[PDB]
Amino acid sequence: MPMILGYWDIRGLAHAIRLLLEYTDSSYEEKKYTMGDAPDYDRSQWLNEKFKLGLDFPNLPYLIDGAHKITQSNAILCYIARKHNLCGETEEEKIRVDILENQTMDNHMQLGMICYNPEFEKLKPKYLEELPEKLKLYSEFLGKRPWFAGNKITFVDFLVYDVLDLHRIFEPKCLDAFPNLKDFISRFEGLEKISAYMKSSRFLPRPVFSKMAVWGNK
Amino acid sequence: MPMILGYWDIRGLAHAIRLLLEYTDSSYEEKKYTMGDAPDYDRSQWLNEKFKLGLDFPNLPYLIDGAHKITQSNAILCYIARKHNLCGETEEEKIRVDILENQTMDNHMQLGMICYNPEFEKLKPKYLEELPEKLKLYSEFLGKRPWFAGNKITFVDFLVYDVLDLHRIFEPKCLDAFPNLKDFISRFEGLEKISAYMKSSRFLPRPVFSKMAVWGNK
Ligand code: NA
Repeated sequence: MPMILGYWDIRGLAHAIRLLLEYTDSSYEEKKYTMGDAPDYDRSQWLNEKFKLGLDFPNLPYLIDGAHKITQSNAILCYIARKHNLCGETEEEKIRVDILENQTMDNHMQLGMICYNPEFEKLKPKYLEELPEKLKLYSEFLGKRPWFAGNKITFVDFLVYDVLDLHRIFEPKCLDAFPNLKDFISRFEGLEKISAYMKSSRFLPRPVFSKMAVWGNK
Repeated sequence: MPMILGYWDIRGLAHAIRLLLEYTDSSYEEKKYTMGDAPDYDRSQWLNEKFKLGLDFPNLPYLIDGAHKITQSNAILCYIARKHNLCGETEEEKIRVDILENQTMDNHMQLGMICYNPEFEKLKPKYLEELPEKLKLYSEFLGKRPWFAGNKITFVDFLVYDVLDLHRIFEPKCLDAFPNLKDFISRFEGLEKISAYMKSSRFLPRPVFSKMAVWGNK
């Protein structure tokens, strides 16, 4: 019965999924892949079973729940969310969820691109220069709402939390100009099932990225 | 009052949206922004309006429909699709829709990455070496189904059509090994409203990408 979540033994793209699985009290186990160390960074464990699990578009992370085999982190989150009415009910909520689902991936991928290239320190200045405007848009989108879709928490709160928390690790002061984002993080981490998970042995906040990353590899 | 689709005067990320608006007999008009040529690629036409349209995360394309102001092309597609029950009904359809919404963006962005890269000619051979396996995944996922979510067309058929068609422009023979994908294209282009639109003066198949592209800029 327990679902299987497959991913590298890192935080990465599985962080929001792990948090949502824990928030919804879902029964799951993790299939963990380990990347080899430098200089080769072997990925054989995944690449050689990548095509042996019945996934339609093999990729990490994946979720196996009975006959349902899902890839793409956002499709995984949506699947879990539908089981728990975490998807937005009003048309307004649904639009906000769809926008943020795609926007959070853009901003995550932009950080991933800066952290996997070797000129990271050469490219980091322009990134931090353009970062406050990115966070301001999140802060203004939230405004006075408790959650990003409106009055009710949805799966995109888990995506926005991950994006925000990644950046306060990346730059510790980046949220100081945005008190409503700091309060959002405080309220998210204070949710009973989330707080219990973050204080448990399963909590895997680091490394942020794979061994292949210039930043966040450890 | 027609909806407003705003984008560059190219095919780009708006193709699937244009096709879906046409299939659904939507009332819309297009706000076309023109981009300057190299090396500056002037976008001041967009920049002078970018923050004055009510968009939460200003970006192109956008869709304005009364009070609803939407960015992210997948969010735009979902908004139009919900008006016409084109998002999938059963859980099984919804999973396939969710996977494909994100998978098609992945493959779209992977072609965009090499076509916008200055070393395009250096990178093309390996991309073409890996292309058959990518398309095989779409062919095996479709199987003998008429549409990608199952027995009824959904908005992700428009997304898959665009990615496949982009690649037969890029590599004309690339679908030859996959008859069910060729048949799918025939079915998509054989929809009455798509057929009429493709013969219309509104059809805009080229340029594939923006003026900044190395491949597909004209
Ligand atoms: Na939808």
